[PDB]
Amino acid sequence: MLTGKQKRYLRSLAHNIDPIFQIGKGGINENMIKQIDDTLENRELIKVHVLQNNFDDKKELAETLSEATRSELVQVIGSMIVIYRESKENKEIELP
Repeated sequence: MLTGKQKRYLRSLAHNIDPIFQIGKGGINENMIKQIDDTLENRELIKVHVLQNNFDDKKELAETLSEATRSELVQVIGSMIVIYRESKENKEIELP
């Protein structure tokens, strides 16, 4: 759904925002996504805080988080993941 140019614009949008769903250190747990699911299903931009600790590993989690969140990782900030879930509610979202 998201494309290169959309990631840059949106990647900054979720950068100054705070994560409301947090993944444990084990990796990505559905219980955590159960909340992220409703959390992101309501908003358009979701910045998640994952405790994978590893940097290249946190990205792999997006492979599972993005594919499960039906969204697209605009970027990953340390222990935070920046993703954009498809559009449903006309929120002031950009995506050229």
